[PDB]
Amino acid sequence: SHMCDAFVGTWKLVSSENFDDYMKEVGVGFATRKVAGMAKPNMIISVNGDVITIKSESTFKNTEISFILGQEFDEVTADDRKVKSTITLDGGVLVHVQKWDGKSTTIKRKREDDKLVVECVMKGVTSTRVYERA
Ligand SMILES: Oc1c(Cl)cc(C(O)(C(F)(F)F)C(F)(F)F)cc1Cl
Repeated sequence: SHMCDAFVGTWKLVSSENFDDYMKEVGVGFATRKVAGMAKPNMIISVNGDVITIKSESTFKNTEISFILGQEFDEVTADDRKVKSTITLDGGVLVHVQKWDGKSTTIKRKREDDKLVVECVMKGVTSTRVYERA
């Protein structure tokens, strides 16, 4: 048993709050915000050795990242930002920082009861997205 066991699996979005405002703060344009805000993604998390894979799949976009904790990688986001990403575990929370154009946003994933809670923060704007097991 190990580092991310309680995150592994297939998760489905069940609620969102403040996501349009988060996307605005990040710089996402109108049409992408509308279509992305409608999305109901599945988040699929797996681990093989030290490599964690996170897939996000919806009618809007299918994306996938694989990474080792603490080890930076280049990522193209679903909104076509080219970012430098680092994901770490901080007291049981997966913390994903994305850097681009002198900006930064942080996405935190936490297990809470039977949910996986995702908090997306850009400056003073936070969005909370709740996922349940599929
Ligand atoms: O699945 C998704 C993933 Cl991985 C990422 C996004 C975004 O890139 C966000 F919010 F992260 F900035 C954006 F901009 F399109 F909204 C949205 C969905 Cl729905």
